[PDB]
Amino acid sequence: SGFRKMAFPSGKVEGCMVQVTCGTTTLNGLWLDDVVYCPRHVICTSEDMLNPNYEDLLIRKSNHNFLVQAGNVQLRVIGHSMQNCVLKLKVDTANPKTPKYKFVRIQPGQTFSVLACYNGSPSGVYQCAMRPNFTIKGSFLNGSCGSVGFNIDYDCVSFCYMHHMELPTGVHAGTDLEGNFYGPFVDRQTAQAAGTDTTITVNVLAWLYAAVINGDRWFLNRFTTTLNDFNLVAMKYNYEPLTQDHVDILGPLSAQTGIAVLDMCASLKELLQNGMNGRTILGSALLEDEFTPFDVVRQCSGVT
Amino acid sequence: SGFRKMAFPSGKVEGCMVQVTCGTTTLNGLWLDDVVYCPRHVICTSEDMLNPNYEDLLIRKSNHNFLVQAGNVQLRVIGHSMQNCVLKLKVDTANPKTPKYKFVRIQPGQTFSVLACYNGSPSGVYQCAMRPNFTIKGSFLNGSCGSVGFNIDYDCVSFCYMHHMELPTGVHAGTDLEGNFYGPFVDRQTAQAAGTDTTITVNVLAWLYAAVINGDRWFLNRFTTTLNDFNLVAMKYNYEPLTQDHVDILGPLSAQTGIAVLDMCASLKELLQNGMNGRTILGSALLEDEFTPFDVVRQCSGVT
Ligand SMILES: *CC(=O)N1CCCN(Cc2ccccc2C)CC1
Ligand SMILES: *CC(=O)N1CCCN(Cc2ccccc2C)CC1
Repeated sequence: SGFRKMAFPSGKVEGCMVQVTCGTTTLNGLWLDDVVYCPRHVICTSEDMLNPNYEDLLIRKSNHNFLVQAGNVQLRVIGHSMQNCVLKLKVDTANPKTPKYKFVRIQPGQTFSVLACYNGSPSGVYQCAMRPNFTIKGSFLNGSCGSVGFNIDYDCVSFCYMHHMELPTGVHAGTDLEGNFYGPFVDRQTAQAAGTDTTITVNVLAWLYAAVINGDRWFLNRFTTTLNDFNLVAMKYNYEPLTQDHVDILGPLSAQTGIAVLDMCASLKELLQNGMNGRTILGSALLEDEFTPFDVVRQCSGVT
Repeated sequence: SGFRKMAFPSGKVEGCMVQVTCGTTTLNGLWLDDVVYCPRHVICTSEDMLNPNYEDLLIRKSNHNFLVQAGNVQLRVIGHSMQNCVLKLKVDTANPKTPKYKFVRIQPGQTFSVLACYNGSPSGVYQCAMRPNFTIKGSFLNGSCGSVGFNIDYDCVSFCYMHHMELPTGVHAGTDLEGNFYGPFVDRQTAQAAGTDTTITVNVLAWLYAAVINGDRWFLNRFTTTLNDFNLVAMKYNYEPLTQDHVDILGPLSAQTGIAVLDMCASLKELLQNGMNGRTILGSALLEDEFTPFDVVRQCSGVT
């Protein structure tokens, strides 16, 4: 019992983190097989970051200009290419600690663990969600670029995020491992405002399911609603609209708790319309939206 | 920028987790050098848990009754002893993945990372505090006993917690690695009510410092207070009393932000007396007390 913002064990990803230095710029790389993946702005000085031409900048660089350190041992770079906003460095050694892995591009609403890194050294691990505006609310200091977000299924690491950018508003933008940015963000020091940070409605409902399962039930009410009625309330409160797909995904939690999805929606509706009245749910004074139904099932079943 | 509930990278502790089976009971062990540490109630059935005599129960057990599995390879048990509420199993192999480590007994207010485990397999990692009533607010399902709490300094793991017990109220009790319970808890299925869960005042002030450093400053006011005046307010709201030691510890955060500790105390006072007025601080609608001044300095400096 008890419910916690829970990250994947970070071990398998700790074994992949390296330091990448190009001239004076240092950030983190990800060493999988005989390839090190890092943000392409490794080749920039802050003098370049206002209007960088990455193709032109990279012409000036050679395999020996990319200093890759794995602990206190240097990797020999035998090749380099630009894929979208990442560099792939070919090294002459496969990472012996390469886990089973995939690169997956996640959807907004989906959660993942970040291993925050500085000079290829892991510092901490936390749980994130891809916000509906394709930002993540991270904790990232200078030198954290190249840190990766990941999910783990038994033995298999799915890398979904590389950290690249902090918006003036202190939220975070980055790429999948093919170097494609989530949202409209570009690796350039320019005016880039985030869209509306809407609340991930299906994740709030999953979290209300988690609450019921762990004893917090004061918010359960006598009411129900319809998808259309609920969504009128959702819109007013900048909640993502709830679909029949979302309802289907909440099915197993529905089944476990014996509370119909649309009844729980009615509970959420009254919570939006009335607030918490100074009360708390799983030790939170607001509605948590960074637990997926899958996350709730996991932490309330005990998958390893 | 951004502030997250952040755990230590769990890798070094993942390499130490094993499965311990005694007859039909299975839980987690910690393999350091040629010793596996697990909760002593591994020797119990739920039939024993009402009034277990551990000395008498252990007489009936032998080295070969303690089945220790590390992945899919079995460790040979060449010895066993009871230390307080832990068993130490001597194995014929030193854990090749033993990190540098210490056993440290933490004080209430101090934070640590938990690696939640089931059948010696890590499932997730989160950040905890030893509550002033010597409970922790964990997330622990059946089979999670033996999971450990830890801190990491560069290369050195300080193990402070082994999970043993869930109180009827769904909070968690456990031992240090010498098998001594935090608080008055005993590994027995008996009436055990937790004391007052007071708020860790120095950790709230550290968190307010973190907020200021990350841009959230609406709660800064024109007032100051005294240690004695503040503590009258602390008592009323079941906040731990603030000492000159707490003020000394907040010194570096004070220095960085240019806000005097007693001014910030006055900010906290008005927050207690007036609440948040439906506002938030670092994305929280209540006062977070599970970040130590040391945690704030770390996440706002970037230690690895
Ligand atoms: C993430 C990190 O290590 N750094 C801090 C922020 C990114 N920065 C480069 C930069 C600056 C402005 C706009 C875009 C980018 C990519 C330096 C490294
Ligand atoms: C933690 C774990 O794996 N288990 C669930 C709770 C502990 N339990 C044994 C028990 C039961 C009641 C009171 C005390 C104790 C130690 C079984 C294993």
